[PDB]
Amino acid sequence: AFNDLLQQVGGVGRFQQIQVTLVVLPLLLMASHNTLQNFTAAIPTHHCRPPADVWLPRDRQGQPESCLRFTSPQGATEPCTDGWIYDNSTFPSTIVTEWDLVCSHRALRQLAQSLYMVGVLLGAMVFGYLADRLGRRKVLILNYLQTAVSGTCAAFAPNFPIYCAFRLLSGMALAGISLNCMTLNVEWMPIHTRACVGTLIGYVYSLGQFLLAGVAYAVPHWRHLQLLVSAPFFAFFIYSWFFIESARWHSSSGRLDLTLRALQRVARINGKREEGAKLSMEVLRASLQKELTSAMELLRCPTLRHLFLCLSMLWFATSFAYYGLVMDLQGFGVSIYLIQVIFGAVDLPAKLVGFLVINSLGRRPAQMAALLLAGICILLNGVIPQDQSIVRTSLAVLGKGCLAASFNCIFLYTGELYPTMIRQTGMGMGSTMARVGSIVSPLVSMTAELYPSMPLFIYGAVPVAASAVTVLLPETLGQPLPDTVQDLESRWA
Repeated sequence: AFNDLLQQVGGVGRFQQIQVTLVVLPLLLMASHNTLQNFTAAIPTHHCRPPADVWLPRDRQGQPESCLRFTSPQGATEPCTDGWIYDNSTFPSTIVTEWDLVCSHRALRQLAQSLYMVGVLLGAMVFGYLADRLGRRKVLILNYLQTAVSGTCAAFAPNFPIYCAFRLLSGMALAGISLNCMTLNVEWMPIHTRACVGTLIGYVYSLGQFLLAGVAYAVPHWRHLQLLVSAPFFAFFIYSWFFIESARWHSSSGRLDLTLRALQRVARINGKREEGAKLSMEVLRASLQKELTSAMELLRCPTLRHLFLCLSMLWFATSFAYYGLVMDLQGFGVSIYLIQVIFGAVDLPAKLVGFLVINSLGRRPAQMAALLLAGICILLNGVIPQDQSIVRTSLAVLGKGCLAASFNCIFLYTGELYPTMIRQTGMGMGSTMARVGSIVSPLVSMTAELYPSMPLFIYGAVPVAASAVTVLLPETLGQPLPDTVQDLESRWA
């Protein structure tokens, strides 16, 4: 037994203590690299440049129009041609100022985010197979270097295609590093110590936002902000050479001497110089007799369809509602730094109370309550006028907290419901649908010209219909996990 071997060699000692932190360190910058678009592409106030030879319309609010200008001295008007004048009050320079991505090309700002989010999905897909074929350490270091190079070269991009391609490569590598970090940590931790690691992961991810806000305030310029955000990955790659490959993959790959050498090294670096000397080729051979010995069932057989459909719908709806909700800090009214700080601070109590609710009551009432509350909050935010921020901002924050709680709730539910044979496949498909929702969310946010309230209305309407699906999901609180598809058949009967 692998757990028996881990308990014999020393379990969680100095080796694991160093490894967990040295592996989870970059997830602090994970959130920064995920959210950096909102701060490097903030749109400032602008208006049409006066001609090179009083020249600008005004609206009911009294501000000069940003896409119109006079044609006669002080009448008819002609579209802006010469250029644009921006305001350097709060944002000295962004990509919008650099490339004049306003009016006619206002969609390129969202197109950049969409092409970046394609990268995360493609990276997950490719690098899962790459890791399964060539181990975990090599793919980790390759993704480290790719992230470093892509992030460094993205700041120096004379052309929008160059910037977009570098962003897509960065997203690919970030997906790779995240997935491989999670897999390696799970593999090296014992079986019973997995919920603790997941909590740790969640916490780190939540705590990265404060660092993002601090560094963004420190460096307002977009080029320098990008460079400073992507710089530490080089030192991270430098230290990534001192990693040890996981024993599970080595055992499953048909090679035993490497696995035994790694186990002996781990035992002798933790401190158990007596226990680490008892490992033998034949003893390990006798111990490892059970471990040594797809989508077809996930879709075709009628036993998993009625669960896969609902789980995919829930994952997609959650990601679609969350990843577009996050990137709307400018429109509330208060300073975006304070808004980011509040968004990063409110998550912890929401997840705590969500954990309490799901552990004291059934899972379906918690799921439906979270989904419906998030949808209602978003709908009310869309309906309410934007003049008052004291209530609109608070409602948006409450919706974000509810969505954050629902994410963890569904993360637990999917694994706890899927049987032992398709559990990994179901989790992978759920993550894939989540990434698809994250991809489509900016494209829905694109549809703002037809109606100002259409994006918020759609964002608040999707979870409302999504929450009504959860009723069909059977509860599993205080019940043993299903093992075969036949066992689950009796429960639904």
